[PDB]
Amino acid sequence: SMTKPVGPWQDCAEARQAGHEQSGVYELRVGRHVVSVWCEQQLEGGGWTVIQRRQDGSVNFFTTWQHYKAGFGRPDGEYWLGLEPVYQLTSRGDHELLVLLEDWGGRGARAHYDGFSLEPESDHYRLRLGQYHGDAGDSLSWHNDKPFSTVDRDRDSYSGNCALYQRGGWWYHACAHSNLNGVWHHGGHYRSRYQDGVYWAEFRGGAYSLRKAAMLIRPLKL
Ligand SMILES: [Ca+2]
Repeated sequence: SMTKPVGPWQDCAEARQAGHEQSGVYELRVGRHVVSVWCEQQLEGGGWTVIQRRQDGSVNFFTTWQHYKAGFGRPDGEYWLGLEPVYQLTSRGDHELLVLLEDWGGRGARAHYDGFSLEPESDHYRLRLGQYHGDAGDSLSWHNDKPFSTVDRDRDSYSGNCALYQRGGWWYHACAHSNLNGVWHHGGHYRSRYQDGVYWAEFRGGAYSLRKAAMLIRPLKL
């Protein structure tokens, strides 16, 4: 028929190439299961699968290993796609990671990594990145080849428990240049004993909480 091609899709890039130019919720076939994700279809050519998004404090990111593994939140809003789904997606071919940030004054910034994957659960979903470029600054490279930690699974390189103080699940080092799964505060400045906000060291700094943050992936076709 004369209607556009339809899903479910291998990824947002496949939907984009089929002529779906509007961002929104798409169905992806990830492994043996179809999962709904937000696709950013306009920025930098589109085709970006959102795997993490912060924007309004509606979802608790201080949550269980099982929730970090399986995914939590909902794709129309704040969510975390899940370590296992992201492992499945990035276990097939090369991927670019795009990090999108916005501060409370409306300034935006972007980080790109040419290469992004996770080890499986048996290797604690260790992060692998590729070459960096972007205006945001490279505040994820310090987390390369770090295991994923949550408060009951302290795998970081800190004397104490990074997740306990910075409140995310993350590939904590000692402790972080970026904390995108941290506490979303209702303004850029907040009162806390710890740098626990949604921060990016090289874009507004570790004492700031960003208004919007998101992590997106797309197949990398050289
Ligand atoms: Ca520790």
